[PDB]
Amino acid sequence: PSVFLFPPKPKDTLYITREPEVTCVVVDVSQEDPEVQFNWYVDGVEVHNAKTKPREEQFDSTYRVVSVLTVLHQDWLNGKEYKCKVSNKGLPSSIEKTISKAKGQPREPQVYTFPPEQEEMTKNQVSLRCLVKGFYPSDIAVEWESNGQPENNYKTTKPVLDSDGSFRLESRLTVDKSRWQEGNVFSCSVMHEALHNHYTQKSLSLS
Repeated sequence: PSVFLFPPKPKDTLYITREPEVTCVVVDVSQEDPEVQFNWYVDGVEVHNAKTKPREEQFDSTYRVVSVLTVLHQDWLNGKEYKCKVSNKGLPSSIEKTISKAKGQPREPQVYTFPPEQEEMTKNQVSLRCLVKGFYPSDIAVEWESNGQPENNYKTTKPVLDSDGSFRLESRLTVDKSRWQEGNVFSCSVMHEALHNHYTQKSLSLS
């Protein structure tokens, strides 16, 4: 009977028109609905604006209950503590979790792009690489774009810790070789709190 607490999507905290939320999940292998209750707290003060969904059966036959707490962009970025406490109805025993933005001087990402490797120029689909390093905290969003429109066909690694305490990750965008050959510009878009206006972009095209 275990509880998970997830931070907001990094993009949501960095763009004020987005709706960042923290997410509390209860996973339970037992059919018996124990009628879980959530208490939420921001820096130890209970709040009441969480939206909790009904118990649902998962594909693996376990049961999960999801509770979402809307958060203020600055509240997350200023290191406020989000506490999820879970109770079965009228039974005082409880499990809690706490998360918060990691502490430490924010550091700006450095962004590198790489064209496809030439022994890949024999394939129908080629890869573009965006390497991002030197950043703190780990909270970051990496996306791609071309001709002012999003590219969805990318995979991004989990953040890895370098030995100076800053993080790094790599994204790879897979596109049809014809698109790369026709001279289209592909932008790696990087969103991090330590970047000016939380955004920078590096661009890649054939010459």
